[PDB]
Amino acid sequence: SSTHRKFGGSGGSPFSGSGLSSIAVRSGSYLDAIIIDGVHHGGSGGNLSPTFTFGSGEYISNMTIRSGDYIDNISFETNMGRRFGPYGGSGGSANTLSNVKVIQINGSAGDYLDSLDIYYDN
Ligand SMILES: [Cl-]
Repeated sequence: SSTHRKFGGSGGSPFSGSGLSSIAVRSGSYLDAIIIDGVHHGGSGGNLSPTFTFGSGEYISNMTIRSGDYIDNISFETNMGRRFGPYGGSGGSANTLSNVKVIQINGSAGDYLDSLDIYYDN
């Protein structure tokens, strides 16, 4: 296999997302945490989003991340046309993974979400 792309900065401690079955975030001006399959990655600040639960073979087909030294914003669309976000702030540069299949979301987090490493098929 896959392509991957890293977003964000160097802080935090690494994590792996595991199978992409459900996602929620905590955000304010930037990302406090991402919660993947009920597992928390990041801090306790900001506001907690609703949980997006993927339906049977649903996957992320478009994803937009705004980031700088931290992850500032996340949004995505799925192959079924469902949407998540945006959650976070303006700030950072924006980048979109367009018409892909996201297979893993790994990253690094502490009290905030420092970085994401997105693995995807083009
Ligand atoms: Cl930042």
